[PDB]
Amino acid sequence: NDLIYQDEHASLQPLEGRTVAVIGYGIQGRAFAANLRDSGVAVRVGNIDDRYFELARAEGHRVTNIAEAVAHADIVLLLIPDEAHGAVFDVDIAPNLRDGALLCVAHGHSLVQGDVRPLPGRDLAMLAPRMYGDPIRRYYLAGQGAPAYFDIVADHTGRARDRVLAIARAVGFTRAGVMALGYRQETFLDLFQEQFLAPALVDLVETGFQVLVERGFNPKAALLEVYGSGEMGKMMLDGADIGLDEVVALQGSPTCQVGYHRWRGRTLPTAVRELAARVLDQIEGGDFSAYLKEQASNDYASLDDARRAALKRPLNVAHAQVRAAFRFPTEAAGGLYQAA
Amino acid sequence: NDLIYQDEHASLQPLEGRTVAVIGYGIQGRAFAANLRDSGVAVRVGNIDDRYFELARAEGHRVTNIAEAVAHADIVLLLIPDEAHGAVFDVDIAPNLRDGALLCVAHGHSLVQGDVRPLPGRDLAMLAPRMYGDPIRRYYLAGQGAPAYFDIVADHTGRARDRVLAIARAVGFTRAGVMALGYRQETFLDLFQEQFLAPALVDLVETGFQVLVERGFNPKAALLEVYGSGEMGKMMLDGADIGLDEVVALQGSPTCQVGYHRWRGRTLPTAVRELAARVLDQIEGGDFSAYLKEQASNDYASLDDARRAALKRPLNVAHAQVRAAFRFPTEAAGGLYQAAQAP
Ligand SMILES: NC(=O)c1ccc[n+]([C@@H]2O[C@H](COP(=O)([O-])OP(=O)(O)OC[C@H]3O[C@@H](n4cnc5c(N)ncnc54)[C@H](O)[C@@H]3O)[C@@H](O)[C@H]2O)c1
Ligand SMILES: NC(=O)c1ccc[n+]([C@@H]2O[C@H](COP(=O)([O-])OP(=O)(O)OC[C@H]3O[C@@H](n4cnc5c(N)ncnc54)[C@H](O)[C@@H]3O)[C@@H](O)[C@H]2O)c1
Ligand SMILES: [Mg+2]
Ligand SMILES: [Mg+2]
Ligand SMILES: [Mg+2]
Ligand SMILES: [Mg+2]
Repeated sequence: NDLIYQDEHASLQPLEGRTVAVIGYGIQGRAFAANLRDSGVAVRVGNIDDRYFELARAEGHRVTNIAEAVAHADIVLLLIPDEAHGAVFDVDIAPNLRDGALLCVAHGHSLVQGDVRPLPGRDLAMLAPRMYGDPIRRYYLAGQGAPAYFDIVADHTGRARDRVLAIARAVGFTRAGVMALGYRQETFLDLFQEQFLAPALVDLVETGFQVLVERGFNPKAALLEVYGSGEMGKMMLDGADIGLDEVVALQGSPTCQVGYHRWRGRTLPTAVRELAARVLDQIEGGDFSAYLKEQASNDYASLDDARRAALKRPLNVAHAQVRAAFRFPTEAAGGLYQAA
Repeated sequence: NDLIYQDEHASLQPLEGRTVAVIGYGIQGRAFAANLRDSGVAVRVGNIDDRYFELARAEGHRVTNIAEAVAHADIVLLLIPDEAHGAVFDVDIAPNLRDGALLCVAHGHSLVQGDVRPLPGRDLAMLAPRMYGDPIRRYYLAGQGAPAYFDIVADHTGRARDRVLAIARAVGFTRAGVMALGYRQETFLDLFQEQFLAPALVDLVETGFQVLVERGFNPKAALLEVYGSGEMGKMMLDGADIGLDEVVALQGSPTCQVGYHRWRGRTLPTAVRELAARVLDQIEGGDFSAYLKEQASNDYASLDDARRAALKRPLNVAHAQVRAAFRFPTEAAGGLYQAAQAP
């Protein structure tokens, strides 16, 4: 059956007198580094010479090049982009990773592609959060956490498991649950969410917007209804708690419930299911890996073009107009990652 | 060209010495009643003899039958299901609505069907929140608000507009924005969200779950990724703030962004937009209106069956298994609708 660790199944004892090198200070790196520090764990940041290095220094961390961070650490968290794992692993990590040290990745992709490998005398694990940084940090400060998947890939020490789960406890994942799952299955699940589900959800919101605008509806009202009001986001996030069909049962007017249940299970043709299968085949069969390696070279120039093009889509032009005219509920983020 | 009111464009002055009758204490009724009370507005609840009547009493409101609430009110908010509007308006509201009093609906449907009509000497308006009750209440207490649309249908007094916007300010909608929109267009927009977009989003989440499970993926993990983790919910909520493509640009790893942009705009066949058009045709043409009255005529017996049947779906079986095994971050809701300070 499933193996799920919560607070009662993990301790910070294994991190006593140990230094964690957080490699990278991006979406994941910044949240791990902040949460580890506030949990009373000795933390160092290893980063290349870019804005994240300066940010780590600004937020009161000990910041060096990656090689120096790895050399001075008992546990190394490789929280940089997956395509950068190969070169950073071979040049900066492997040569400096001490005897009996633990290397952790937060995604199985580099393990699947063979860019990160078990090293003699050393431990290798995946601790893969099911959430991005800002929520991981906000949850942690409220005494809450996001779920994670973990895999002990190589355990020379025999202590990898408790050290990985101690990191997971210190960063807050054990407040939700840390489930045993193979790095291979994590990779395919994770890439599936990013390549089928997220695009298809945004494509559908966009489809609702475009059809309403085509048929003479107020573009601001169209944008608000399909997501801009936050209603669809609230339904999906409350749904994570009580279930999606249950949100409609509890929070829906009878008119809303009658309409919802008329089309529930009837909106999507078989082609959607088939395209999801096609995306999974591309992820598993090496097609996506080749596409990603291509896109990575020239420092993701293609991705930059795609990002700028997206902002000029009618949906995102309409978003800008709505957000200028309607105040959205936000929380102050100033010093969110400074010491607690 | 849009007319959008924020806090600077409304005041509570028009509610000075006025009593608001909140008809219903449901998803909308409870939030309006709570926020109005905390804003220092005199509120009474009119409700039929059910669990909502007792809840209103438990939460410290002056509670009576609908007719008595209306008879003692300057402003009446009709916050009960749309199919109940006709009978309640004819029997309970119209005969008891004072000269120069304002009646507000939170949805245009009863106005489009003619179940709620302008009355000589009285004001008629729509104030339609773009949000359900709990967030309306939570936002209010945080000094924030949900957006709303409004339409002045009949204005005998010539003061309908300022009184409607005063209610909107009292319940917090002006902290986000309250936009002028015809009750007809609101009806079609609102029903479209409920009949195309919400079902299709859940259908899409379910498709993701089914495909992963049918290919041997861990059912708990499949459920977490497609919504159960809260990640897709957070993306869509953060997206409402900064934009959906912008959330991916800011919070997505480069691996995630490369994957997202590979399929963005390519996932859906033309049949999806065709169905969207078909749903609007059913909404606009009277097909849905007839379907709803049929469903209501048996006290929503078919809906009760559909609700129970939905809990047996593999997605909702997996949800229960995930929720028993993983603790989810939630705020305590115990005190949510009891008296608070004005923010
Ligand atoms: N973003 C998420 O929601 C998320 C979720 C779970 C796991 N992860 C995983 O965490 C890891 C980090 O992803 P992220 O989203 O934090 O990325 P990010 O884009 O925020 O990473 C930026 C960081 O990586 C460093 N970096 C970038 N290119 C580098 C290079 N060539 N060499 C060395 N350092 C480099 C930067 O200096 C900075 O510290 C990845 O393995 C990713 O798959 C991300
Ligand atoms: N739910 C939403 O998110 C939402 C959003 C905006 C507008 N609205 C509108 O608000 C109004 C109320 O919807 P809701 O979601 O609060 O509904 P609800 O299901 O929560 O309504 C329950 C309330 O209606 C009363 N009620 C039910 N049947 C009645 C009847 N036959 N006669 C008298 N009272 C009756 C109950 O006693 C209770 O007070 C509707 O016009 C709806 O379209 C709802
Ligand atoms: Mg992920
Ligand atoms: Mg509605
Ligand atoms: Mg609505
Ligand atoms: Mg990922």
